[PDB]
Amino acid sequence: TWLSDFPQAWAETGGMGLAVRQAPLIIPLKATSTPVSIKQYPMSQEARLGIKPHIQRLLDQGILVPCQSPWNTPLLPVKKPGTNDYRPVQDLREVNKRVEDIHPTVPNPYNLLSGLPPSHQWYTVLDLKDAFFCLRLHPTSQPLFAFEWRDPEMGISGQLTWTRLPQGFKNSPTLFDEALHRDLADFRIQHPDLILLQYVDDLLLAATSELDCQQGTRALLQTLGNLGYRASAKKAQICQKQVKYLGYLLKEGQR
Amino acid sequence: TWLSDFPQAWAETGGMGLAVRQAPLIIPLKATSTPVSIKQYPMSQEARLGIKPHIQRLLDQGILVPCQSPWNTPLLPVKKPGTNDYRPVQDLREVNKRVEDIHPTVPNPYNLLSGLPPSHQWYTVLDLKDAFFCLRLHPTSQPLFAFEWRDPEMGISGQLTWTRLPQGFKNSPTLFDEALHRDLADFRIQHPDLILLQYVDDLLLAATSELDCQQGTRALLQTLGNLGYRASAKKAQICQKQVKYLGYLLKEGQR
DNA sequence: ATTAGTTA
DNA sequence: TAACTAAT
DNA sequence: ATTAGTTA
DNA sequence: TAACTAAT
Repeated sequence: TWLSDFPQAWAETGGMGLAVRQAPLIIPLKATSTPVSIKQYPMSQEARLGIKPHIQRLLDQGILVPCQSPWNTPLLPVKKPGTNDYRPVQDLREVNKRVEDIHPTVPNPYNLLSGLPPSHQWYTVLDLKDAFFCLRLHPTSQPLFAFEWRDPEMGISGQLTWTRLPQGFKNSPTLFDEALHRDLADFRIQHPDLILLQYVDDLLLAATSELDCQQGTRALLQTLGNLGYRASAKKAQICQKQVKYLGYLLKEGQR
Repeated sequence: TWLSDFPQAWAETGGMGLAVRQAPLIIPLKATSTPVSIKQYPMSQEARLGIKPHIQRLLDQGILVPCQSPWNTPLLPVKKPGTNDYRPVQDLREVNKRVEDIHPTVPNPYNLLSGLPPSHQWYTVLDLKDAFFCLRLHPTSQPLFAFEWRDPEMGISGQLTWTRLPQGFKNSPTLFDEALHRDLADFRIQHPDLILLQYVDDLLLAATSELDCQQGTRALLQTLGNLGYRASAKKAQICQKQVKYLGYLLKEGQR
């Protein structure tokens, strides 16, 4: 039961993550950018009730905080089902347009896999839960991602914003990927034999013997939990010779 | 009055033309071609009355003759005005598709004009009237261009066809152009100095002195009339230093 | 609720 | 040009 | 009356 | 995809 050996490493028992070694991120704007404030589109009580719990939880976790900002983007009530539960999706497109571009350093899955040697048949796959939220946003950049929120009967003043790298921000994947690479550089050095593939929040650890893939996995989980990241114990694929990774099925140095 | 000096050369007084030196044309079909017979689209009495005179005249001139053929294309009643006189336009497209292609030897106007020297400022422009009809169609090729014709009260059996190169046939421009070039080759040889440009039925004669452009024009008209072609005395532009040719205005070695 | 892009 | 298609 | 091609 | 545009 790896779940018991490494409590801090699993989202199930380690609590929300926070990459303690990473300095809060500063988001540079384009040279000519000025704040854009888009009024919130009227939302139905149904959508609001559906979204409320999520907002409340984020506030209690400190991921969302009240604020007053010249920036504002609309919240979209998206129901994953065909007519069930909602989830808040923020339309950060006008903000993305005003933020300075950075080089896309995340390798496409195909090329990433080309780094998998035939010798390592034992793989481990971990998915980091709420990856972006583990990265802090510098207070000077937080106002950029503000949106409107209310409760027709008592509630928050008006706007809330993120204290962590938000979903929907064009640079979140790249910044997370680069941050985790910095945090796992030492681990790679301490395990010259192991093969560690990273695709934003999806990790594939490779090894020759179940002993390696096993001892290596223990070190990774311990390392991850220690750095402040959290993996999904639910979806975790430990020391297998066949696993699903990035939409592929790895089985015998194949796919 | 050039009209009196050369009666045979003008459509106004020479009668319908007929290139006596040109052998009746044989139209080769593509390797796999089979006859196409498209029934005549119902025509209104108005259109028919409008077209009748033209058909009658062509028959009297021997340009149209009765026939029975496995080929048939529809006649289209086209009124050049917005609601006036009609003219018969035959849709030979399905026939054009079955006829073997030939190389397009007619030069585009731009390139043709590039053959105009600065030295020749005196030009003459002649337009051959009913050019295609001056070329005979071999009896073996005539059936190809058949169409339906009737007179609700006495008339022609059913189909008529052309005995001359018809309008609407994809190769008519090229074949006429090549035929006239053969008929005017000698004239070019007998007038090394003169500049003769041909664009299907549009002729431009160039010269240095009004004497040349004049004596040369007399020889051309005489030659043309003698060969069986006919120019429009109406639109004729004799020995001028400015003339309209192929949509251009020639004035001083310009345009 | 919008929109950048692709298809009909 | 109108419809789709995906995306935030 | 149809149609091959180009634009909306 | 619908409309045009030219052409026979």
